[PDB]
Amino acid sequence: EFEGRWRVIPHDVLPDWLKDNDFLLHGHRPPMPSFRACFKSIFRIHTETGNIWTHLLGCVFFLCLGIFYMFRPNISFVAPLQEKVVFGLFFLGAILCLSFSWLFHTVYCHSEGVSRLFSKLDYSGIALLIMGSFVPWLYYSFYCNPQPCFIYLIVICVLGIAAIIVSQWDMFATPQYRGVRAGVFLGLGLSGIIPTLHYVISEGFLKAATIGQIGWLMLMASLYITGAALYAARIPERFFPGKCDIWFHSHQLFHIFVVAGAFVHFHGVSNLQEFRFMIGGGC
Ligand SMILES: C[C@@H](O)CN1CCN(CC(=O)O)CCN(CC(=O)O)CCN(CC(=O)O)CC1
Ligand SMILES: C[C@@H](O)CN1CCN(CC(=O)O)CCN(CC(=O)O)CCN(CC(=O)O)CC1
Ligand SMILES: C[C@@H](O)CN1CCN(CC(=O)O)CCN(CC(=O)O)CCN(CC(=O)O)CC1
Ligand SMILES: CCCCCCCC/C=C/CCCCCCCC(=O)OC[C@@H](O)CO
Ligand SMILES: CCCCCCCC/C=C/CCCCCCCC(=O)OC[C@@H](O)CO
Ligand SMILES: CCCCCCCC/C=C\CCCCCCCC(=O)OC[C@@H](O)CO
Ligand SMILES: CCCCCCCC/C=C\CCCCCCCC(=O)OC[C@@H](O)CO
Ligand SMILES: CCCCCCCC/C=C\CCCCCCCC(=O)OC[C@@H](O)CO
Ligand SMILES: CCCCCCCC/C=C\CCCCCCCC(=O)OC[C@@H](O)CO
Ligand SMILES: CCCCCCCC/C=C\CCCCCCCC(=O)O
Ligand SMILES: [Gd]
Ligand SMILES: [Zn+2]
Repeated sequence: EFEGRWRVIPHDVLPDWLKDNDFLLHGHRPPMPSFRACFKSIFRIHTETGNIWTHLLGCVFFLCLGIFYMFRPNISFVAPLQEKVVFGLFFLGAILCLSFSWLFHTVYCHSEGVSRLFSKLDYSGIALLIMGSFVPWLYYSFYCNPQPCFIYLIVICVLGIAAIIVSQWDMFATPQYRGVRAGVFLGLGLSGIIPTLHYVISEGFLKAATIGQIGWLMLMASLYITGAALYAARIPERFFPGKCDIWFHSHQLFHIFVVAGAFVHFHGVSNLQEFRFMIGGGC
């Protein structure tokens, strides 16, 4: 098309608001204050191609998975309205996170102001992913006891809202604060260790590891700590500058870790429900 033609550019030519990873040396999209060109650029090769498509493709996937769940027969659930509301909040959190992300990774190169607004929606989406993922997990983990279930819900929501308020600070988006983000969100998700200690302290290592939770929760902490480590350390683009530029750089692998992470997490709480059903609502 002879409308909105652009070329990829090296890092040095990017304005300071687009310059974020000095290991992605070429393949950058230039500032294009046209969302027409921005959304058309989804069908182009560049540093954000994979970022766009992993969370764009992953967003339609959670959208389908969250629609199909809503239309599940109500005999499957002990309390289908309640049980569907808890999963619903996880699914919305998963959908919003991926949407804010693929939208931001798309309209990113548009302007400084636009990238500034959508990056704050992008960060905020991570916090809503963690918050929402806790809701069905606490519903089944603290099923027969609601004093911790209520407290831990407020704890994850008070922490998540703080993370979301800290995401509005413009320093938080700078590449000097990259480690601070990987710690802020990593801390948010790892704070689940509080209710894990508490659950284990009252059910015991038998009632906790027999029911898969311990084996699953560890893999989840692996995905969380390995994943955040990649983002903050910029691996592998640190070891192969200008070679891992279009495919397989850290932000791209991190997207895969987020979609995979939210799938492992869904399959986990979709087991706590398959189990709570095989036992009914007894206390
Ligand atoms: C003559 C080349 O310098 C032109 N070529 C540059 C890229 N490489 C090599 C390089 O990086 O210099 C050539 C390989 N090429 C097609 C093929 O190999 O058949 C892929 C498409 N590219 C995209 C682009 O760069 O805009 C078209 C322009
Ligand atoms: C300049 C861009 O318009 C090229 N662009 C499309 C065509 N290429 C070329 C190929 O087919 O070999 C595909 C693979 N390519 C290798 C390479 O070109 O170095 C990746 C890196 N290039 C950066 C660069 O070209 O300097 C970005 C991709
Ligand atoms: C001043 C800097 O420390 C912070 N600033 C970036 C400055 N750029 C400079 C450039 O990169 O050319 C100007 C672009 N523009 C504003 C304008 O129209 O002057 C966007 C809004 N600004 C507001 C401001 O200018 O303070 C946001 C942050
Ligand atoms: C959660 C998903 C939400 C939907 C995301 C968007 C999907 C559809 C995308 C549409 C892109 C259409 C192009 C939008 C083009 C408008 C911007 C533009 O360049 O305007 C120029 C002038 O009007 C001003 O100078
Ligand atoms: C559209 C409403 C359908 C209602 C079905 C009612 C029965 C309950 C359904 C349970 C889940 C069935 C398996 C479907 C599980 C979701 C997978 C999905 O949709 O992935 C999206 C990708 O294929 C595309 O990117
Ligand atoms: C889908 C994204 C996740 C966030 C929630 C979105 C809000 C959904 C709002 C309204 C949906 C109205 C219809 C809701 C339909 C759910 C009940 C249903 O059909 O169960 C199958 C049973 O009939 C079998 O016994
Ligand atoms: C922010 C997201 C919150 C969740 C929104 C979606 C909630 C799910 C919607 C409807 C579930 C209704 C379950 C109600 C089950 C009642 C029993 C019945 O008679 O079932 C017949 C069914 O066909 C009725 O659905
Ligand atoms: C983006 C999403 C962010 C997280 C939103 C958090 C909202 C929390 C509020 C309500 C969650 C659904 C509660 C649904 C109502 C629960 C009532 C109940 O009987 O609870 C006892 C159970 O624990 C065991 O049976
Ligand atoms: C996005 C949600 C991800 C999952 C939910 C929250 C994640 C919580 C974070 C970390 C929990 C990791 C648990 C790792 C295991 C700790 C429990 C423990 O001490 O078990 C004793 C047994 O090993 C004895 O055999
Ligand atoms: C959902 C289950 C876990 C999935 C993997 C999560 C990885 C660890 C979480 C946070 C650390 C990375 C912080 C990224 C902040 C900037 C957001 C971005 O643009 O990607
Ligand atoms: Gd400015
Ligand atoms: Zn991202």
